[PDB]
Amino acid sequence: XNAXDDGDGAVP
Amino acid sequence: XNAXDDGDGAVP
Amino acid sequence: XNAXDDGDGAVP
Amino acid sequence: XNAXDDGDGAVP
Amino acid sequence: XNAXDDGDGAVP
Amino acid sequence: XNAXDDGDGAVP
Amino acid sequence: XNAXDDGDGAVP
Amino acid sequence: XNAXDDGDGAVP
Amino acid sequence: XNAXDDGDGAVP
Amino acid sequence: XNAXDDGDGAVP
Amino acid sequence: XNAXDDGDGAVP
Amino acid sequence: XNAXDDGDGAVP
Ligand SMILES: CC(C)=CCC/C(C)=C/COP(=O)(O)O
Ligand SMILES: CC(C)=CCC/C(C)=C/COP(=O)(O)O
Ligand SMILES: CC(C)=CCC/C(C)=C/COP(=O)(O)O
Ligand SMILES: CC(C)=CCC/C(C)=C/COP(=O)(O)O
Ligand SMILES: CC(C)=CCC/C(C)=C/COP(=O)(O)O
Ligand SMILES: CC(C)=CCC/C(C)=C/COP(=O)(O)O
Ligand SMILES: CC(C)=CCC/C(C)=C/COP(=O)(O)O
Ligand SMILES: CC(C)=CCC/C(C)=C/COP(=O)(O)O
Ligand SMILES: CC(C)=CCC/C(C)=C/COP(=O)(O)O
Ligand SMILES: CC(C)=CCC/C(C)=C/COP(=O)(O)O
Ligand SMILES: CC(C)=CCC/C(C)=C/COP(=O)(O)O
Ligand SMILES: CC(C)=CCC/C(C)=C/COP(=O)(O)O
Ligand SMILES: [Ca+2]
Ligand SMILES: [Ca+2]
Ligand SMILES: [Ca+2]
Ligand SMILES: [Ca+2]
Ligand SMILES: [Ca+2]
Ligand SMILES: [Ca+2]
Ligand SMILES: [Ca+2]
Ligand SMILES: [Ca+2]
Ligand SMILES: [Ca+2]
Ligand SMILES: [Ca+2]
Ligand SMILES: [Ca+2]
Ligand SMILES: [Ca+2]
Ligand SMILES: [Ca+2]
Ligand SMILES: [Ca+2]
Ligand SMILES: [Ca+2]
Ligand SMILES: [Ca+2]
Ligand SMILES: [Ca+2]
Ligand SMILES: [Ca+2]
Ligand SMILES: [Ca+2]
Ligand SMILES: [Ca+2]
Ligand SMILES: [Ca+2]
Ligand SMILES: [Ca+2]
Ligand SMILES: [Ca+2]
Ligand SMILES: [Ca+2]
Ligand SMILES: [Ca+2]
Ligand SMILES: [Ca+2]
Ligand SMILES: [Ca+2]
Ligand SMILES: [Ca+2]
Ligand SMILES: [Ca+2]
Ligand SMILES: [Ca+2]
Ligand SMILES: [Ca+2]
Ligand SMILES: [Ca+2]
Ligand SMILES: [Ca+2]
Ligand SMILES: [Ca+2]
Ligand SMILES: [Ca+2]
Ligand SMILES: [Ca+2]
Ligand SMILES: [Ca+2]
Ligand SMILES: [Ca+2]
Ligand SMILES: [Ca+2]
Ligand SMILES: [Ca+2]
Ligand SMILES: [Ca+2]
Ligand SMILES: [Ca+2]
Ligand SMILES: [Cl-]
Ligand SMILES: [Cl-]
Ligand SMILES: [Cl-]
Ligand SMILES: [Cl-]
Ligand SMILES: [Cl-]
Ligand SMILES: [Cl-]
Ligand SMILES: [Cl-]
Ligand SMILES: [Cl-]
Ligand SMILES: [Cl-]
Ligand SMILES: [Cl-]
Ligand SMILES: [Cl-]
Ligand SMILES: [Cl-]
Ligand SMILES: [Cl-]
Ligand SMILES: [Cl-]
Ligand code: NA
Repeated sequence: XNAXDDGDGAVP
Repeated sequence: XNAXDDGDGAVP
Repeated sequence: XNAXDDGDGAVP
Repeated sequence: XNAXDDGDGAVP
Repeated sequence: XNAXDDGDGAVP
Repeated sequence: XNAXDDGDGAVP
Repeated sequence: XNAXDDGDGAVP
Repeated sequence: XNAXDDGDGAVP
Repeated sequence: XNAXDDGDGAVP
Repeated sequence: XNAXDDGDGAVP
Repeated sequence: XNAXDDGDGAVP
Repeated sequence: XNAXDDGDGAVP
């Protein structure tokens, strides 16, 4: 996997 | 963004 | 399956 | 807005 | 989960 | 939380 | 179709 | 489990 | 054909 | 992703 | 172990 | 894909 600090998908 | 051919999240 | 809006596992 | 105690999005 | 037609978070 | 005896996610 | 939350085959 | 006479997955 | 270990289509 | 002009899976 | 960001089995 | 002689997941 996750990127973005917003979990899976959304921001990479 | 998407990777994986499974849409957002899931497989990168 | 999924619950929680966070994908598989994590919050049910 | 927010729900979830996780801020905007994520868990409602 | 989402509301708003603008994805996760932002407008409910 | 978990269900399925396979841990978090996967089988509920 | 699928059952199981593990995709085609495996758990019904 | 299997259905279909094609093994696990595929036709139920 | 299949790729991905998830059968036909889905992940290549 | 897809190949084949027949969508996901089927002909690669 | 796991691979794929889909948990145990599924995509390696 | 599988490894381990125990099918998808579990032992790699
Ligand atoms: C090189 C590839 C193909 C991906 C690595 C980065 C990554 C793990 C993205 C997934 O982030 P999200 O789950 O937030 O979309
Ligand atoms: C290196 C980073 C940070 C991302 C590039 C690849 C990417 C855009 C992955 C996101 O895929 P999903 O939406 O399928 O998780
Ligand atoms: C009552 C049982 C046994 C399952 C129904 C609810 C469900 C489908 C949970 C899975 O959620 P996560 O994949 O987010 O853990
Ligand atoms: C009437 C609607 C549609 C929402 C009520 C609760 C709410 C404001 C949800 C948004 O929570 P997140 O920002 O955590 O997604
Ligand atoms: C049960 C609660 C508290 C809210 C349901 C409405 C909902 C699912 C809003 C989340 O929308 P966004 O992801 O657009 O913030
Ligand atoms: C009624 C609800 C909403 C959940 C109860 C069952 C549950 C806790 C599912 C989570 O299972 P996994 O963690 O294996 O996905
Ligand atoms: C009535 C029949 C015969 C099947 C209904 C259940 C079904 C659609 C199962 C296939 O699940 P898997 O793809 O997970 O093996
Ligand atoms: C009631 C359910 C849930 C399924 C019963 C029949 C079954 C065991 C389907 C699995 O067949 P495949 O392995 O061929 O997909
Ligand atoms: C380079 C081409 C054109 C195909 C070879 C690899 C292949 C056979 C992919 C099909 O996988 P799925 O059936 O999992 O989508
Ligand atoms: C690297 C691999 C293994 C595949 C690339 C070509 C491809 C993306 C085929 C998938 O096509 P279908 O979705 O039509 O099966
Ligand atoms: C040495 C071997 C044979 C495995 C290394 C990679 C691995 C740990 C695959 C298991 O991933 P899944 O649980 O997603 O299948
Ligand atoms: C390319 C990678 C990383 C793994 C190769 C070995 C493999 C396909 C293991 C998956 O085994 P299980 O389905 O038992 O987890
Ligand atoms: Ca991810
Ligand atoms: Ca993310
Ligand atoms: Ca994170
Ligand atoms: Ca999100
Ligand atoms: Ca994405
Ligand atoms: Ca895509
Ligand atoms: Ca993906
Ligand atoms: Ca699930
Ligand atoms: Ca979801
Ligand atoms: Ca969840
Ligand atoms: Ca909000
Ligand atoms: Ca808050
Ligand atoms: Ca936000
Ligand atoms: Ca929230
Ligand atoms: Ca949401
Ligand atoms: Ca929204
Ligand atoms: Ca939407
Ligand atoms: Ca759980
Ligand atoms: Ca357990
Ligand atoms: Ca489980
Ligand atoms: Ca099936
Ligand atoms: Ca499914
Ligand atoms: Ca499987
Ligand atoms: Ca299944
Ligand atoms: Ca079966
Ligand atoms: Ca059979
Ligand atoms: Ca079958
Ligand atoms: Ca195929
Ligand atoms: Ca296969
Ligand atoms: Ca595939
Ligand atoms: Ca495809
Ligand atoms: Ca096409
Ligand atoms: Ca195709
Ligand atoms: Ca097919
Ligand atoms: Ca594993
Ligand atoms: Ca993982
Ligand atoms: Ca999973
Ligand atoms: Ca497992
Ligand atoms: Ca996996
Ligand atoms: Ca496997
Ligand atoms: Ca085997
Ligand atoms: Ca195994
Ligand atoms: Cl992250
Ligand atoms: Cl993709
Ligand atoms: Cl959900
Ligand atoms: Cl909150
Ligand atoms: Cl919406
Ligand atoms: Cl988000
Ligand atoms: Cl359990
Ligand atoms: Cl399912
Ligand atoms: Cl059969
Ligand atoms: Cl495969
Ligand atoms: Cl195509
Ligand atoms: Cl992983
Ligand atoms: Cl094996
Ligand atoms: Cl599995
Ligand atoms: Na948005």
